[PDB]
Amino acid sequence: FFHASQRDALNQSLAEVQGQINVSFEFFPPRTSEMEQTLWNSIDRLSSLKPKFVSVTYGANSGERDRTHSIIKGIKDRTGLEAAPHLTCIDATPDELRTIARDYWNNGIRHIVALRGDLEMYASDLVTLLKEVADFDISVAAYPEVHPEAKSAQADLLNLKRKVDAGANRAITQFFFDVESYLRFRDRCVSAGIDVEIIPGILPVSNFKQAKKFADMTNVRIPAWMAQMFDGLDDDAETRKLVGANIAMDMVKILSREGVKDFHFYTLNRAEMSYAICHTLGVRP
Amino acid sequence: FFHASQRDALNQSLAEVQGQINVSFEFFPPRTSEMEQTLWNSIDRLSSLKPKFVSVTYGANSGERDRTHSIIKGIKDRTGLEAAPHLTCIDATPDELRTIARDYWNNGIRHIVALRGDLEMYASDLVTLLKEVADFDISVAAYPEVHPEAKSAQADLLNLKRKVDAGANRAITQFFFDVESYLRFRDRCVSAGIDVEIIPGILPVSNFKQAKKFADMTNVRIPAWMAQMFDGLDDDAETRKLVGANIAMDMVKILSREGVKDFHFYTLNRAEMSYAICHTLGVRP
Amino acid sequence: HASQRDALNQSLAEVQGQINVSFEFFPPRTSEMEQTLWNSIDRLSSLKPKFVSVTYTHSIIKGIKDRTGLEAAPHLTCIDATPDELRTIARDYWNNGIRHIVALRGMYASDLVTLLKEVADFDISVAAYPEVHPEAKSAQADLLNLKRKVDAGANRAITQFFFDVESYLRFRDRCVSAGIDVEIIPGILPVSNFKQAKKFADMTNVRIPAWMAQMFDGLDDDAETRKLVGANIAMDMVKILSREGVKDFHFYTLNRAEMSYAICHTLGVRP
Amino acid sequence: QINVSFEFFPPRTSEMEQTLWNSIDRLSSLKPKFVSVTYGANSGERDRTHSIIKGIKDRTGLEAAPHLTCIDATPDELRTIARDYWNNGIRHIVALRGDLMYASDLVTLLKEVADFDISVAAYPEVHPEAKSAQADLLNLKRKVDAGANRAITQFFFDVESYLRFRDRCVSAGIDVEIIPGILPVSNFKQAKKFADMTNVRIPAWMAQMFDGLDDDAETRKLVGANIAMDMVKILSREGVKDFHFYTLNRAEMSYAICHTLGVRP
Ligand SMILES: Cc1cc2nc3c(=O)[nH]c(=O)nc-3n(C[C@H](O)[C@H](O)[C@H](O)COP(=O)(O)OP(=O)(O)OC[C@H]3O[C@@H](n4cnc5c(N)ncnc54)[C@H](O)[C@@H]3O)c2cc1C
Ligand SMILES: Cc1cc2nc3c(=O)[nH]c(=O)nc-3n(C[C@H](O)[C@H](O)[C@H](O)COP(=O)(O)OP(=O)(O)OC[C@H]3O[C@@H](n4cnc5c(N)ncnc54)[C@H](O)[C@@H]3O)c2cc1C
Ligand SMILES: Cc1cc2nc3c(=O)[nH]c(=O)nc-3n(C[C@H](O)[C@H](O)[C@H](O)COP(=O)(O)OP(=O)(O)OC[C@H]3O[C@@H](n4cnc5c(N)ncnc54)[C@H](O)[C@@H]3O)c2cc1C
Ligand SMILES: Cc1cc2nc3c(=O)[nH]c(=O)nc-3n(C[C@H](O)[C@H](O)[C@H](O)COP(=O)(O)OP(=O)(O)OC[C@H]3O[C@@H](n4cnc5c(N)ncnc54)[C@H](O)[C@@H]3O)c2cc1C
Ligand SMILES: NC(=O)C1=CN([C@@H]2O[C@H](COP(=O)(O)OP(=O)(O)OC[C@H]3O[C@@H](n4cnc5c(N)ncnc54)[C@H](O)[C@@H]3O)[C@@H](O)[C@H]2O)C=CC1
Ligand SMILES: NC(=O)C1=CN([C@@H]2O[C@H](COP(=O)(O)OP(=O)(O)OC[C@H]3O[C@@H](n4cnc5c(N)ncnc54)[C@H](O)[C@@H]3O)[C@@H](O)[C@H]2O)C=CC1
Ligand SMILES: NC(=O)C1=CN([C@@H]2O[C@H](COP(=O)(O)OP(=O)(O)OC[C@H]3O[C@@H](n4cnc5c(N)ncnc54)[C@H](O)[C@@H]3O)[C@@H](O)[C@H]2O)C=CC1
Ligand SMILES: NC(=O)C1=CN([C@@H]2O[C@H](COP(=O)(O)OP(=O)(O)OC[C@H]3O[C@@H](n4cnc5c(N)ncnc54)[C@H](O)[C@@H]3O)[C@@H](O)[C@H]2O)C=CC1
Repeated sequence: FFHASQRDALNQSLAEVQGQINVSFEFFPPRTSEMEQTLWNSIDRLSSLKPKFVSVTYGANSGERDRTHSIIKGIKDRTGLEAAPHLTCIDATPDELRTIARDYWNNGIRHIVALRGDLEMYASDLVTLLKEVADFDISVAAYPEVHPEAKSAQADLLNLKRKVDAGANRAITQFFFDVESYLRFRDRCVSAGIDVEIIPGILPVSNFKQAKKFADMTNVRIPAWMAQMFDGLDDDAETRKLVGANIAMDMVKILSREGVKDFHFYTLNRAEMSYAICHTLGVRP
Repeated sequence: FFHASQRDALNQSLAEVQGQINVSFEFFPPRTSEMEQTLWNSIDRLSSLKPKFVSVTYGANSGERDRTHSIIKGIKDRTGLEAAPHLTCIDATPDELRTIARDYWNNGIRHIVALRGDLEMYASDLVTLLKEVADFDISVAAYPEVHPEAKSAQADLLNLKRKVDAGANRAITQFFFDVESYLRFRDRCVSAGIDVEIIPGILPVSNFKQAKKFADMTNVRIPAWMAQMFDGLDDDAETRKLVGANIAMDMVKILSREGVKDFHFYTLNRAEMSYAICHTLGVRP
Repeated sequence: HASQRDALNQSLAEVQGQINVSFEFFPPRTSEMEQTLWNSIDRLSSLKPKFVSVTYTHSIIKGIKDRTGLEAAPHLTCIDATPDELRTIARDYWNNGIRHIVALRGMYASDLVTLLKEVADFDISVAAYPEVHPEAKSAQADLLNLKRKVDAGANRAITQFFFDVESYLRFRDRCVSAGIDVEIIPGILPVSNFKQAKKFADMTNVRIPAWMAQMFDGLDDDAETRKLVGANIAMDMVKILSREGVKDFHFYTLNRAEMSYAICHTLGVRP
Repeated sequence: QINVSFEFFPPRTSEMEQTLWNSIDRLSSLKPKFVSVTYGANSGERDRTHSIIKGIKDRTGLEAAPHLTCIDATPDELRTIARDYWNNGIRHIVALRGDLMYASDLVTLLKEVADFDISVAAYPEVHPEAKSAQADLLNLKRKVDAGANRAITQFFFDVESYLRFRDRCVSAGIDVEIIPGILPVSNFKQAKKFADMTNVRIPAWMAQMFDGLDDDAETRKLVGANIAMDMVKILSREGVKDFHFYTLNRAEMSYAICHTLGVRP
């Protein structure tokens, strides 16, 4: 009865949203010939979905800044899509950052994901610095379950407001598996007067061990039912993929029904899962 | 809020049912060396799930009866699992059927899926004939959306009652995608005084074109959202598999919450999807 | 509540093209009603119903068959007729292309079914009463009679109109567990005139739910609102019935096509 | 227990003028809490809106609220107009911006003139020009904080959309009533045009329901009344006790819908 009809309604609603969802994909700089090939294969397949934009990460304190910039250029040259480099300020001086920013702008890179990076400058300072350089589109990190270093949930929330007030035109969340946490956070952002959309960062899980490691380092809660779902699958990649896709598809269906029309996917350079999740959202070639 | 909490509750409930679900798998006689290999690979993998039983189909009017019996023997000899041959009465005389039945019993085959088969004997007649031969475990076909040849839903329902009264100890449904139809049918079976469990026959869909063909021939309704879900995937087998697994997993989660503790899977000789669906039900090696 | 409504409406939209409908008419008593009736026939015919029937007549049936070609099934009662004449009329119909006959009493219906059977292989349709026929001594008794009529050869059963959906559903559940293997086709009475409808009800022992009485309260002089409210009630009823598996509907048009036509439209039954 | 309001538009032809007054007489018997009259910048102007408001008041004694926008109007002009309306007994105004001062600026301006009862527009499916859903919700809060006494929503056909929106409003601390604007549909072509211009979602089952009825007004009316009655029934079950009807100057449908809600003469 209830559970059945609820499913049908949720499913039909999702079907009718086709054509109204905006998506973006996050990639990281390949470290090997194999990953390089995989990445470009993924870029080609996901580019057909016409994402609002794609972004490329940059490991803070890595000194591999050139890799990020190189990938960004290649993406623009091959797809004509807007590619946003992630830029951290914890490992660079204001002068270096202004130089880096000016170069991006002159190279046609007009969207930057401004982050602080892990341990004189916090992300909000980078946002201001970037806005002084040029009228950049700026995306910043949001934490539904609170950044692990925040003094309080209130402080972390106020910090997001600070970043938006400084010029950030959108917020992208750390991944989460507790859907209610995201929804509650979205309401709190309204209460704090934040007027930008809080874009959910979605992590499709095929490798649970890896996800649990990411999660444990970021204070993200993995529900008991999810841990039980992946238990016993250490050596079953096929079942992990099916189970993970089911989880992600369930997640975006509920989010879509709650009015979310923008999704950012942590692809980890693989396209299969994100491509299928987008398919269910009506985002097709 | 609502949709979110409902998901969490459904998911947690499913997690807690681990160890209480009975499953069975249906296979068909391979027609080529390739399918033969695939089938035994699937048998080996699904056998580790300890199914209550497995069954092997027999195409009515095919004259390939020996193929079914051969596969059944091989399964018993290799796994030690109960293997139930499907037996049709539309293409054999009572004498031939009694002979066939006696041979099965003497060969250790004590469970038969008694069916009529497509066009002097209806399935109910076969049930009676089988019970006279020996004390067989007998499974019969049930149709939540009504068999296409029934004079009415009432007649088809009364026919199921006839089969049970004649000796059938369980009913297995034709596949369905409208979960409410199964639930309503289960309630009607109670109203008709049928005291056996109505086991849902689950069809995990990876090939939509094939499923639609099966469905159109059997009066099974494919919801509009499901047709839209597979639209545009004719040449994308990977996405079809992920989408189909999501549908099947959603289906058994809702069924499980409604008290269903028995599931029969139409594997079409492939194990991957059914194996993963069983994993979500807590049915693991 | 909201989601369930969305699910019900969608499932209804998908049943489009699989529901069978039939329309019941009555012989006109005036030139005006003659005009109205045939206009309805032309209108409702475009919906290609499984069949249409005329209360008891033979002429109207012929005209319908000659004008639309639809299976016109005339009603037949046991009153004012002898078994001899019955067989005569029965054979008179079958010999005129009339294959479907709604056997009614008005010497019971069962005997009428048996008689038509012993004459030819007609498609017999009898009456069913979800709220028990007023004359019947008991619910079970009237129930067994229906079975007797079905056993006698009644192909399908058509219920007296009703407004309490649960009553029809409970009755259908008792019909199956009673061994009746025919579909209990719900007879739908779209209400535009509450006074007239309440009259029929009090004459057939049909219950008018309190909510229905309240819904029509104060509309004696508001035909417009009555029609919208009645169409709504009939709409909701067939929607719920459809979700319960009912794929056959019989409409008591009272020779008017507007409402029945609209209700069919929502069931996917369109030209 | 349930309060209703009706919205009308200034007639532009003699035929529509007759229709409107017939509808006013019919609907006034239901004693609505108030009725409102829309404004068409290039389709009637403020004088026509005002004329109808005055006529309704004189003929029925009902509270009539003009829809007042601030496009191509100066603050001084708006103050002069509001003062005149107040002095003439018009004490409820539906304050709007109008398509391209924001509505919140008008609310403030009006409250400075007098203690007007003020209603503002709300969008369950977000105003088309809003930066985001969050920004549109914060704007509604700004309008309420500026003095708006209630919010009236753009029409919708996805009931859950309205329910989820109402919940977000409450979470945001918006304490006034979020009154659903109901559009009974008898002309689907016209409704779809309205919807396509305002980001309002039309469920698949609904589009399907009106398919093939382009030249069948009778069936459209019966089908649309069913949809509307179904909608208000669910909304009522969910705690809604105020409905605003987009009559499009016709009374039959809204009258019947109110009847089912127990709102009768
Ligand atoms: C969408 C997304 C993409 C990412 N991509 C990358 C990437 O490519 N490379 C990489 O290195 N990292 C990346 N990260 C990780 C990120 O850099 C870390 O989470 C980092 O520790 C914080 O960065 P931030 O931009 O959130 O910092 P901030 O917004 O500055 O927040 C960090 C902490 O400082 C606190 N804070 C802010 N201002 C003050 C103040 N004045 N005093 C005290 N505390 C204060 C905050 O509450 C918080 O606890 C990403 C995160 C997200 C969610
Ligand atoms: C779990 C499952 C497994 C199957 N496996 C196979 C297989 O291996 N091989 C194969 O050939 N087919 C198979 N089928 C398909 C099946 O044989 C067809 O659906 C067939 O047309 C009916 O078989 P049945 O056993 O349901 O027949 P029955 O139960 O006899 O029903 C068939 C029809 O006859 C009607 N009926 C019954 N008694 C009477 C009566 N006395 N008078 C009039 N009508 C009556 C019923 O209402 C129904 O419409 C399977 C179906 C299911 C659901
Ligand atoms: C679809 C429909 C169409 C109709 N069309 C017409 C029409 O065209 N013309 C017309 O004149 N009337 C018509 N009627 C009304 C009908 O004729 C009356 O309801 C009438 O009272 C007889 O009903 P019946 O045909 O069910 O007879 P029956 O089926 O014989 O049942 C009537 C009563 O007799 C009782 N009963 C049956 N057998 C016995 C027995 N052996 N001993 C004692 N009690 C017994 C039953 O329980 C019941 O109370 C229609 C009704 C319906 C529902
Ligand atoms: C009940 C109802 C009745 C209506 N009646 C009429 C009528 O009679 N005549 C007519 O012409 N129109 C009418 N409208 C249509 C309305 O005028 C349009 O929707 C118009 O485009 C916006 O009006 P508003 O009052 O909602 O403006 P606002 O509430 O000002 O909203 C308009 C947009 O501006 C945004 N916004 C608000 N403040 C700011 C800011 N400071 N910076 C940036 N963006 C901001 C909002 O989020 C929104 O996208 C009606 C609408 C409703 C729902
Ligand atoms: N939340 C996010 O989107 C990201 C967070 N980070 C954080 O910064 C640290 C340093 O980055 P790297 O030098 O690349 O470390 P790394 O080399 O371990 O990570 C490689 C890549 O994996 C992906 N990844 C890693 N952690 C992730 C996370 N928590 N969420 C989503 N994607 C993730 C990113 O694409 C990252 O570039 C990471 O260990 C992580 O803590 C880094 C990139 C993205
Ligand atoms: N419902 C069921 O479980 C089955 C139904 N059937 C019906 O009997 C007919 C004849 O059988 P075959 O000679 O094998 O035809 P076939 O050669 O086309 O089918 C081969 C196999 O595919 C699977 N299959 C086909 N239709 C199916 C269905 N509707 N549901 C679940 N599995 C299905 C069965 O394992 C079947 O043995 C089929 O076309 C079908 O209509 C046959 C087997 C199973
Ligand atoms: N339930 C039914 O389908 C029918 C019931 N009857 C009833 O049997 C008696 C004799 O019939 P008439 O001389 O035609 O009476 P009548 O002259 O009052 O009725 C004329 C026609 O209106 C329709 N009608 C009348 N009552 C109805 C009802 N309760 N339900 C559905 N349709 C109805 C029928 O088409 C009937 O032929 C009357 O009491 C009449 O109401 C007659 C025909 C059909
Ligand atoms: N949401 C509302 O209640 C209203 C919205 N508007 C919108 O403002 C803009 C300018 O208006 P006009 O030039 O008069 O357009 P128009 O000339 O197409 O509209 C004429 C009249 O029809 C009614 N109407 C039109 N759109 C409606 C809607 N979406 N919802 C309810 N009633 C509606 C109103 O009474 C309006 O005065 C248009 O986009 C129009 O849709 C105008 C009046 C009311």
